[PDB]
Amino acid sequence: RKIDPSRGATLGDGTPNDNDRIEIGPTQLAFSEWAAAGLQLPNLDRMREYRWKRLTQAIVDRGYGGLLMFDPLNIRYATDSTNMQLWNTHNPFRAVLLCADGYMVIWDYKNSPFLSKFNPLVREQRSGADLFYFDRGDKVDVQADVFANEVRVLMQDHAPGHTRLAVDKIMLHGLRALEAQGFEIMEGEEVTEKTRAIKGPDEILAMRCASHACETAVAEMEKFARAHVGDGKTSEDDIWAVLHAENIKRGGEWIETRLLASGPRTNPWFQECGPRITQKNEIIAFDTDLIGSYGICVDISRTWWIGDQKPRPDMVYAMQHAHEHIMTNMEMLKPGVMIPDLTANCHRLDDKFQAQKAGCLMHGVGLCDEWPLVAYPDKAVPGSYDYPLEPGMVLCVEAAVGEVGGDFSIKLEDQVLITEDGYENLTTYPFDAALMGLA
Amino acid sequence: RKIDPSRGATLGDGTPNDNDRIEIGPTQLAFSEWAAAGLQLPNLDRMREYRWKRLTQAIVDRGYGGLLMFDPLNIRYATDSTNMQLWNTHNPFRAVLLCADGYMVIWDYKNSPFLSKFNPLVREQRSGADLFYFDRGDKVDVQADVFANEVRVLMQDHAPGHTRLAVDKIMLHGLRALEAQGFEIMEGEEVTEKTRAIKGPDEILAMRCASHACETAVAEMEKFARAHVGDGKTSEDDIWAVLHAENIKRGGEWIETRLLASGPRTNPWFQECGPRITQKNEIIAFDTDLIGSYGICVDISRTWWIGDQKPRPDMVYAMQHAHEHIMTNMEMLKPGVMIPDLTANCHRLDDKFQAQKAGCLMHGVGLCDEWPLVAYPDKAVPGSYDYPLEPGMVLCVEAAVGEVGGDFSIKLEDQVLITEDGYENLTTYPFDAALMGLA
Ligand SMILES: [Fe+3]
Ligand SMILES: [Fe+3]
Ligand SMILES: [Fe+3]
Ligand SMILES: [Fe+3]
Repeated sequence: RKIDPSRGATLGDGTPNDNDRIEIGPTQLAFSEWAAAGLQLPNLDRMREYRWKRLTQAIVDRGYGGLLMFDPLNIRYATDSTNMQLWNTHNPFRAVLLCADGYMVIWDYKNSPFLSKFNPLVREQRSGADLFYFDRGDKVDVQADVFANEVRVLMQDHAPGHTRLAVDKIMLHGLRALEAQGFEIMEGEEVTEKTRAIKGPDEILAMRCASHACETAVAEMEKFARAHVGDGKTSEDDIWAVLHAENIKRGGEWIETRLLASGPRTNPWFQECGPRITQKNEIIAFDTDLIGSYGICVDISRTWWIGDQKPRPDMVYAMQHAHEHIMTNMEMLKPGVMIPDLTANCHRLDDKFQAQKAGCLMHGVGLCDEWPLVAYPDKAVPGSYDYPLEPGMVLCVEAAVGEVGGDFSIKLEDQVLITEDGYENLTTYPFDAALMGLA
Repeated sequence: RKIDPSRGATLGDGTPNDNDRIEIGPTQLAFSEWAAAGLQLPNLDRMREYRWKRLTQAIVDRGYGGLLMFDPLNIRYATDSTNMQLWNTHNPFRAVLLCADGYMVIWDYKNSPFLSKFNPLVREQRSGADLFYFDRGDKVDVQADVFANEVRVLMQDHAPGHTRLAVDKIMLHGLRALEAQGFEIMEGEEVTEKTRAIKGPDEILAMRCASHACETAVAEMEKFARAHVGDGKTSEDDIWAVLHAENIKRGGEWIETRLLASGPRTNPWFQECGPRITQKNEIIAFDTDLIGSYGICVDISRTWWIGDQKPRPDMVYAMQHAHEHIMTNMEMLKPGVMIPDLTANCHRLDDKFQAQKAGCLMHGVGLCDEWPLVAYPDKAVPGSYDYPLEPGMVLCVEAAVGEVGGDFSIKLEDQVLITEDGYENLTTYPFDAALMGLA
């Protein structure tokens, strides 16, 4: 029973054309819009092989025996398998071990070993890596030793002679149990972040699709906002709810922040989306921070003016300054540029906007916000990110622009791929004409 | 400028009646529905004080000097302050120290110290507790020592003589830095889970509101499903998206899982909500797993039959058996009953449903799934939860009922309060009359 009657045994991404399959993914709505937009689809099998090969090599390059992952985003990277991702983020029930020979094992939720079976690179599905008080109460320690012994045996068989085990993050009972087994615990995030920083061809294709779906969802939200803002009942939450639904309808997964705000709640930036009733002749600013189709993060920001009056002149200047900030900074991007040189040479925001500027001028992005973080000169730490940009990295380029004690802020941000030659702005979403000083 | 013209300086929960305030919360939509339903609103101030006093007492009772929290759900319990909750769950940028004398400090996101200022119990807003590779690269270790020295000084001043410091979960760099300051690191979750297990009166009021908002959101989803399932395009994701949007519109926060499935995808249970095109004359089953209004978790499950035909007799039996399971198990609940006695005396599912039954027959709930976990007899571990039920505990009571290799499952679950001399089922959502064999 096909989900897409117009295709053969597989969908355009190589997955089975089967309405009843376990595996989820983009909806027919999403696939339809991508085809209309002329987008080439990723091949998921080749994508999954690329990530696994790259992560395996990262382990080998460091002389480690294995990498043990409890962060659901790292688990997603290694296996492309989801399972209650958001519950998993703060309940560590799940683990993946990847050994130096490429052998990969998942410890999954006891009731659902079938969820990663679609990926043959996952060689075993086990259970019992859930080492936290809710799940095991006063008997965490017993299972921690069972689990740590399993990891020892796997490492003995698939990484013999290696005692170095990289771990991204683990509960203290698990840490103690692994150390008891003889492991020297290495920093797993140094491995995962640097590995994930370079996207293969299929990941870039997935991201193009995710970017399109997100921009479409945002367009629905803009449509809702311009039609309903100022009707005396429409709140920030009402507007933001459109983005939630439109993302989910296209096979997206969640939203990381609550960064949509209206009017004076845009300054200081990082106030959260809430019940505030929106008003005519006001700024609405937001940051998608969105985990979208194929599980790819799309992290873009736009600021809107909605009203019958024109925006104030200080608003227009702020918007122009913000847009100038990200376009100038984006021009720095090409392979071989050292991250601290991005910091040293970035566009300078006016004195009045310096106190409230964003936490970085750029950061990586893939399955969520990722390494590197490109700090502004006054916050940058020498020796923290001494590495060059490379083709296949993706960076979001940020501008947060507002005065201390001001009654609005501008937030703009684009998602940019590093190419062989330089860069490609993936983001095609319009900038507000009125705020840009146009008409 | 009031957000509610009909009230004075405060809203019904005692928060400022101010459309432009920083603090978020339930929307006017939610408040209106609750007022119409005759629900008493929580007093947030009294609620926050209750939690803080109880958490401090927990630290004192154990002979600890303090509790350091990086889990966003624990931070929300201690402070009632949110900040990019979902981003926070897998990016540990945030921390709260609560000392034995009740002194409480938050290290927040550098750019947003203002987010917890509404709670005067939070005595200081700092920054620099973000000890992970994305945020600090190769210089995590330097700040980890800065942060650990700060914790030492606070503990010297507010818990003199104490070397025991409970920690829920911390990055390894943080762990080593704290231990280097002379702290003995204790299990923080044992403190937070047992503290959070007893709800004060305002928390229970808050939960009654969240439950009502959730059931309203679910009713919208049921209306959408019964109207649109079987139209040849409506997908699981389309249906589920209604729950997302209606939650956000009422001031809810997120959904923890993807547990909605249609038809044969309901068996085995734990398949994820996806692109599947729904069909007339099929089961749809779901678990809300919802973080709702006031940040209260509402975790209920229902199973629907949608179609012009009657459900099969085995579907009716399974549904009635599931309903019998949770009503029988619920009837065991009262103060003083020992958790392992719930396990020992629980309703027995038929043999053919035993393999695929849920991971527990009950579990606690508050800001999310919480201690205790009441396991079925064949999984229960002696000595893991040797504790009695107490008034103020809230337990979800569930049933997953499906045969190995079967083409459907039933999922039912209600949310139940322990009272002074028994229990009160908080959940009023209907059971499908056709599946119950009543229609
Ligand atoms: Fe962002
Ligand atoms: Fe960003
Ligand atoms: Fe649940
Ligand atoms: Fe549950």
